[PDB]
Amino acid sequence: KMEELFKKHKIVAVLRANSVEEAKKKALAVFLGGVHLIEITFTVPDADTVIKELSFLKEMGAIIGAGTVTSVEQARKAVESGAEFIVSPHLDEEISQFAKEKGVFYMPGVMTPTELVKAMKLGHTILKLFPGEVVGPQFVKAMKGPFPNVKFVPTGGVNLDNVCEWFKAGVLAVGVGSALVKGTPVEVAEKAKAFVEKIRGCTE
Amino acid sequence: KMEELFKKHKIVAVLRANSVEEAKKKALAVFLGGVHLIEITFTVPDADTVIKELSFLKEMGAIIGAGTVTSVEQARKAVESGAEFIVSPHLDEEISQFAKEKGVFYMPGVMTPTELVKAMKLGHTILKLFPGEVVGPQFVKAMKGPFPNVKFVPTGGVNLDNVCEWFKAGVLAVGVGSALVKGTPVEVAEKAKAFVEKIRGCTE
Amino acid sequence: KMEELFKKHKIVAVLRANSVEEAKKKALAVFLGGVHLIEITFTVPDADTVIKELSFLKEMGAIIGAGTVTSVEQARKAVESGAEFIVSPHLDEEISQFAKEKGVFYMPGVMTPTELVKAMKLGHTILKLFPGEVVGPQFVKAMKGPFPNVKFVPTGGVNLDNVCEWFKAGVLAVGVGSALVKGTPVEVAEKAKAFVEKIRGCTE
Amino acid sequence: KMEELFKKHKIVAVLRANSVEEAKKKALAVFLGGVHLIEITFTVPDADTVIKELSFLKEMGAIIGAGTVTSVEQARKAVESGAEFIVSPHLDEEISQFAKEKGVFYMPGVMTPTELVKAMKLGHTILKLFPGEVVGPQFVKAMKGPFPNVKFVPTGGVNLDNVCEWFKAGVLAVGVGSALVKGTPVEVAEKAKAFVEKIRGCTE
Repeated sequence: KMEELFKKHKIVAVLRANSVEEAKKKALAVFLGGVHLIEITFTVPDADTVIKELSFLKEMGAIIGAGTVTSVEQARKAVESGAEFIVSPHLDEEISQFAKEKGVFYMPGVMTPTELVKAMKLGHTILKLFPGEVVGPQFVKAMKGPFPNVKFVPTGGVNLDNVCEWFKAGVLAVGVGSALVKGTPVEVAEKAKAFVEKIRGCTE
Repeated sequence: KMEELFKKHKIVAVLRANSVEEAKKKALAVFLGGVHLIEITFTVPDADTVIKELSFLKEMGAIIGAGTVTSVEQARKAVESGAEFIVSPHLDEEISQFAKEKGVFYMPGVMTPTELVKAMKLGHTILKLFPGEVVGPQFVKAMKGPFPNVKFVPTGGVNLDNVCEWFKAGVLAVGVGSALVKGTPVEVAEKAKAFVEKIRGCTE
Repeated sequence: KMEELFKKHKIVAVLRANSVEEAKKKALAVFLGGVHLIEITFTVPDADTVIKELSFLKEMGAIIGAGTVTSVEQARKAVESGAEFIVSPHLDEEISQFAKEKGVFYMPGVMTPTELVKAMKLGHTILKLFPGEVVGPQFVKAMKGPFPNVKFVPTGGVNLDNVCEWFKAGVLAVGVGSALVKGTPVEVAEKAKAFVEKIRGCTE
Repeated sequence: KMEELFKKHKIVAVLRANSVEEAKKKALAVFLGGVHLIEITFTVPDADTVIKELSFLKEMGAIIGAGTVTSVEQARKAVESGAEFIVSPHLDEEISQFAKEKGVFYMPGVMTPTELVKAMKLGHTILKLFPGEVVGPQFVKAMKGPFPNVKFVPTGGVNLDNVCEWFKAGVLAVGVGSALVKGTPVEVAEKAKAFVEKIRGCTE
């Protein structure tokens, strides 16, 4: 179900903020701009409170998840607060097992073929590629040969100029951080609209 | 308390829409653009449902009221759904009495000196001026002589070009309909920001 | 039935004259020019005699009514003389009740939202807007928001240059006085034809 | 008697001031400039004292009345202080009845055909038109058709440029406020002379 949501929506807002209020305002702004997949990172103060207080957006068709999850304790708080997916920057076997037992989609971060194969052995075929700005679209193209069934969601350095190159490399979706979420709520809503239009114009 | 909110915020979004979903999206858009006073008109389908489902914005500092109220039945539904103020296009003695008994702020609409004096005799000193595009800022200036203590909130034809003329005439606030609320959610948020900046630039 | 006649014919001749003979000649002239709705105003001397003596035009498809009715006494004389509709410059509760008891269409005049709501509470949804030259087409557009089911027939200052602006504002019909009825019988018949052609050219 | 004074003098000074002393100085200035009808508005501090202290000007042929009367209490104080006429911005049934019982001329303010007909039913045929700057000379021309016997005294926005247009529309007299009464006593006397000369030059 989560794979079909990533495939349909093609973009995840990777939300970093300095407060609960700033995070909520930015989550609303990206949703009003047409971004339905919203990742509340655990670098946001009280990220569990932010996820819980955004739960009303699910009735409007938002999908609220947790990102930068680095412990089972954080994964637990995220799920208890109503996170619909979990994202980490790394591969975490304890978070993988916890997410499997809870029936919650987990997207581990990988950077190498060895980490990719470890993630596959834990049952993961949809992988965060992080940092995307270091490995680039070339890594995604290289992995298509030996790993044809693995799908990537790159995070890091995705912007309006390179987003169509990522889709041409064969990514499932993109995780967009500062290029989307940096600025005032109005500028964030305008950037969200521009990303949705740019992605549509190179994936239809 | 409601007078000080009108004086502080200086703008009310007069929200007309064809559905509950459109009304909610536009209410969020004006709030994200910095408009805190939001009038859900009873020409919106299920306007009571819209008011109830927007109640979470009150925790963010939105003030949600009802507009185009033309019966005590509509006034009751609005208050039960959590409306914080009532607005009508006309003077209504039954709505005035009901609002007084409920302890809810009522802003009747007036167009004439006779209707103004009737509204004052019912205890109203803050009056909707409607239609504002017919009577203009000249009516507000004319009423300052005989009625120095009456304050107006004009509705109808208020736009970015004339809003500062309304404040120069001595209005308390402005009710803005189609010039703010018409368009996509993104265009409505941008127009809300432009109205807030324009009003600030001629009232500070 | 009267609503469908106003909707079909789109124009009422508002007939003012200084004698019975002048009124009859002008009523014939507007009818020969294609205007079927003819309002004999009670500012015409012996207006009841004029209505009675024009009764033969009903067999030709003219609809003869009374205008400038300001008392139940005048309303009675108009109906007894065979008036098919009553028009007043104001809202009159006694004329409203009398017209309801007689089963005769009454079109009250209104200028304000408060008078409009009073007229609606008396069962009137088709309202004379008077004076039309003071409130303009902007008033009709403003009333469409809060009062979508109310239909206007403006009277006062309607002419060949502005008649299409009134229809674009969403009026049901127009009441035309001096711009149609002033002049010789020949000039009145030519003006009637010009109004019918102008209205057709912007309402089809 | 008051109708013939309005018809003869054609102008009423509508006197607003911030003190008894300023009001008296301005009343003297307009009288020395040839304006005999002087309306002391109840927005003047101690307006009853001003009327009483101007009573000596009646021996010189000044006609001193009260304006902006909005209660029977104010009407009583005005009459007890020697007001020769009462003016209000609105139609007031209690002031109408009180003025009738006292045998004092009352000129109610009206803005609509409905208020006009209410004023006529209370015995008033000479009406203040207020605010004159909103309804304009076009309203006076429109009322001549349905209400040939009603006479208007417009107040609000009357000045040296438009005063002759008001007389061409068929007003009985004009009420002149800020265009006459604003300035030093010398400037007010010069403006009074200029208004009297301008009115004479378009009404003789």
